[PDB]
Amino acid sequence: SEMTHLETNIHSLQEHYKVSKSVFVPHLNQLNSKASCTCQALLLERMLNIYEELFQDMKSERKDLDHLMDEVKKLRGNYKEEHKVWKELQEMNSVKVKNGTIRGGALNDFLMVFDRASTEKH
Amino acid sequence: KSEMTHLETNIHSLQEHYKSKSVFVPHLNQLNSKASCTCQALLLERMLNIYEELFQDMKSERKDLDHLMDEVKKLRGNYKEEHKVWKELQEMNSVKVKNGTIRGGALNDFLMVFDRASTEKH
Repeated sequence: SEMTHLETNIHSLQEHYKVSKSVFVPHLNQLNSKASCTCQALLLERMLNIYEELFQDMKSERKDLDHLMDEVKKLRGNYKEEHKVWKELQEMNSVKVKNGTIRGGALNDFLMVFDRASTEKH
Repeated sequence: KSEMTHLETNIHSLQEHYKSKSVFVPHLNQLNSKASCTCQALLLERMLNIYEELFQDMKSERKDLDHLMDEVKKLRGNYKEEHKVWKELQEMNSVKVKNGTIRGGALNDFLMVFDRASTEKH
């Protein structure tokens, strides 16, 4: 009922900013495959990523550092999906908001994004 | 079995070479409070944040844009925890790997991080 109002705003907006491109639907298309991924695990995955870079930075500047980086690499083998989510977040966060194609793609995809985001929270 | 022992030895001998502070334990201290947070919701929260910025950037360059930003703000009301996780990820991911205090803090915090990251996947 609110949805009709939103449909009207998107249409009239696309008329003034002249089928379509898509920017967020490709992210929505990979969302169910992420049903398992938790935020706790994504925070832990960031920390392991930082330890790999740290252990590497220390190395260039040792049986210790070597065994630690090896166990971190082994363990991050278990956090491949968490890592992908993070690269997806970074990818979305990178996007040029002031670009026509992204504007267009974004307007096309708004109601899909808004609908899925509403469902998420009941 | 004697594997965590191995890791303890590597960190100790490494801290001997690099002569506590804490950088990641404060993030571990807020991990259980994130038990609810899913990756699906964190991806959707990124999208809603970018729609708000987009609608704003379009404004400076309208009943339409205003009603849309209002519905996005209303819905992001439901995603405050998701937003905080994202800011936490960004903040952690920024931290200066080539700094002594962070090096020291990071070595102090490694086994706690590694233990919690191991039990996440068992």
